[PDB]
Amino acid sequence: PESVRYIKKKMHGEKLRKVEIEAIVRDIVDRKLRDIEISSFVTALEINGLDMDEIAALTIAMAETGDMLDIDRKPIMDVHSIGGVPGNKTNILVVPIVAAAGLTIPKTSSRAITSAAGTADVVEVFADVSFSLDEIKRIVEKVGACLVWGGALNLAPADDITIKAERALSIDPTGLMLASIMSKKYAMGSQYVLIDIPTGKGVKVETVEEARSLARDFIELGKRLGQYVEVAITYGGQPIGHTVGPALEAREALSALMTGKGPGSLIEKATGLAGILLEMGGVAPAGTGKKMAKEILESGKAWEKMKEIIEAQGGDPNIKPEEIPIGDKTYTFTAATSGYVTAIDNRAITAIARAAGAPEDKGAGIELYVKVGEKVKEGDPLFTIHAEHEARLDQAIVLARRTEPIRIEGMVLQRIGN
Amino acid sequence: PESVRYIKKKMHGEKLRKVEIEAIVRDIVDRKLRDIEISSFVTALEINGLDMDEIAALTIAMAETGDMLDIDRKPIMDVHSIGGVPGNKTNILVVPIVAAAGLTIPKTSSRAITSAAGTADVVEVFADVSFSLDEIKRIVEKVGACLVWGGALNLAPADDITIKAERALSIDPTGLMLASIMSKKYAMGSQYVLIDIPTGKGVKVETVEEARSLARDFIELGKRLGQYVEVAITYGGQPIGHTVGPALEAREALSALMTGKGPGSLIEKATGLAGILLEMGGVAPAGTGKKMAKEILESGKAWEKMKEIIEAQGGDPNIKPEEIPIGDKTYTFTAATSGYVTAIDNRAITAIARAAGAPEDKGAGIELYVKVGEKVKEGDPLFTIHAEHEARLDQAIVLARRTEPIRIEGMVLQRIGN
Repeated sequence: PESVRYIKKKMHGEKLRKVEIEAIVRDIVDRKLRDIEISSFVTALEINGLDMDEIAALTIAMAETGDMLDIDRKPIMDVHSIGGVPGNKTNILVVPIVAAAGLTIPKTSSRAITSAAGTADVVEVFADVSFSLDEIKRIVEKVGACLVWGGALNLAPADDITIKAERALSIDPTGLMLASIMSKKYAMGSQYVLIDIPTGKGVKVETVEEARSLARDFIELGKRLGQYVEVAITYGGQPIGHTVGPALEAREALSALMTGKGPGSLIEKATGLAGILLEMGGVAPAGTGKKMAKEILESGKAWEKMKEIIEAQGGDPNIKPEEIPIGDKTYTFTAATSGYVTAIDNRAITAIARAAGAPEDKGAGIELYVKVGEKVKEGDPLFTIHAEHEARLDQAIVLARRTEPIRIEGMVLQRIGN
Repeated sequence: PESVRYIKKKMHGEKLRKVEIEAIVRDIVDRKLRDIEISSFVTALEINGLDMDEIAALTIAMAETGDMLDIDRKPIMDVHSIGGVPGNKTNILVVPIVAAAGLTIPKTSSRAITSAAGTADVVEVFADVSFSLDEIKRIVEKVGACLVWGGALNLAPADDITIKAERALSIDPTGLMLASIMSKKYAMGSQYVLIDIPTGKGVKVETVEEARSLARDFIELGKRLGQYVEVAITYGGQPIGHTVGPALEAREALSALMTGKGPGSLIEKATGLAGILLEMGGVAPAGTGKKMAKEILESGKAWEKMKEIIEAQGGDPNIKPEEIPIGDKTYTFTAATSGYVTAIDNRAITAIARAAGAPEDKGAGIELYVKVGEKVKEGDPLFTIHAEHEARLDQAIVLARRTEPIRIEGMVLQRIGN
């Protein structure tokens, strides 16, 4: 394919006309470009880069090449998370919180390549997560919002083919990222978009300053697509909630929603994100956003809204979270020395959890009885590990020991000279 | 004064014979060398410094040309803190805790110009600060422990004079510092000593790595002093205890003593600190130090030992901590926004607390209702300002407002895009 010639142009660092970008994406989509080529193009991007014009062309080119939906209700509203913080079951609260206002939010998520549990997986536990794109329009119009697995439908297909190349080469050039995150939003073609970023260490974007740099890229890019976007910088110090893994995250999520009372990380993050959406939506005036969500969630209206979603999904609406399954095999870690918790390491926790088999096995996961800065005395449980297989529970345990995810410290950090 | 001849040598970087060090000190104590020379000499050290041999020779010399004490009881135990943390009334708990073991423990404290409240200052509130060098031996033998103001005694008088230059020049050279801290302890000729090095930001020693280097320096020099010394790095991240200012700390410190139950920050540190000494003392076998200390305080033996001291001090044991006086007029800060406290600035509080004018007014001070990692709903008290007189309090408040000493944050750290 002559499409290659354009790829070579990038190799030499040249900018790409929309005509050139489309041809490549077009060929990528038609399976006229095999793995060898996508890899080279991908490698070129990391090396040479894309200036903004190219990215916007790419997002559009990538998106336009995939099925798109138009929702009668408007304006469309969407929430996406850069991610990287374990135990992020929040998005689930927000859609319901956002939806009850009656604004329209069709939320699509993907099973996670590197997370213990994909947002999709968490939903799957208590509801169906795959539907035809046509099926999706109905749910949203009828119920006004939805949670569905993004992958089991074709959008921004070029991206899917593309991802394999990055992971194999273990690289995520930014331009490709913005295109993938944004274009898929475009296919849904939502008008107002909010992007959430977890910031800290053990997070995808460790540095806030880097995080700020992303928003500009995200917001500015939205303009190119004429989408109103807002970036939210989020605390990423500890995994949100005390539950990691799909069964656990789900339990944690529904219970908060139903009760309207939850761990601060979940409730606070979700409400805050939700509020921004409402302001963008115009339901709530600037500065009143946190209030409407707490009231909305607090009201229990939100739980009720969620029920419609569960019902559309095929999950029984009534279901009592407390009755959800968890793996029979479990081990719990007593604290080694009395003190306070200096730190919790997210990268490790996910890893400890994935070892247990999440997300392939829904039951497996981790539950934390503690939060950073919580005082401890010897024997307080730091976390509980759930697995559906003995072999995994054991394998996870090895990791738990090496990793030392929960770090406990005392006033005397170290003693010198004996 | 030929002492200058030796001083000039330091300018040329030559090492100093003990006589040279001795002579300079001899002149300084004698008042032979006035301010120009002291500063000049002091200046050379920062620029050139001293190898341990010099630091050792100097330490004694400053020490020898000063009153010294010999104690019948043995071994001699002294606990000293580098400082920089606020509210560190912790030594108070440790001294009494140490005494019950009955191991000997003479204590010298000097009110700190920089610090809001001197340990000497807090002890003074419930007792009398100053005693004759001769009296202390008497006091020490009867109870085996004492709290006194180092300042009345003519110790390392060489030390006092050099300090004006340091503060005046705003430089603290390490070699002189060890000497000032060490020489005085040596004059007591204390057999065993321990070093506390609050580590964090806003502390005198910001970084742990810095602390380790000192310890080698601190413990290593002690050998020259044929002194067994152990240095313990300690957590300086936030104020120790929740009371700042002499009276408040006093109320806090004593109550902790009577109760055996107190704010975690102080009790754990004091107890932990005590252990090194007991273990160091040998009363308790290694690793048993923290435990024995906890029990001793819990037993309530420590408060009583504390009881003996007030009597020796002229303080009254029947004394009821609650009835200690406090500033008549108070102002406190409600939380600006709902959230979880992210950090507390120690440097800021002291200035804020000093603004109330402590330690000139014992009554003035700061009491904190919240500590880091503590979720705060909007309107929760962060701290409370106590002052004897208003002009200061307003002055204090004004200072507080600029500083924003207590910081509260949310999951959405920052919002971009409006």
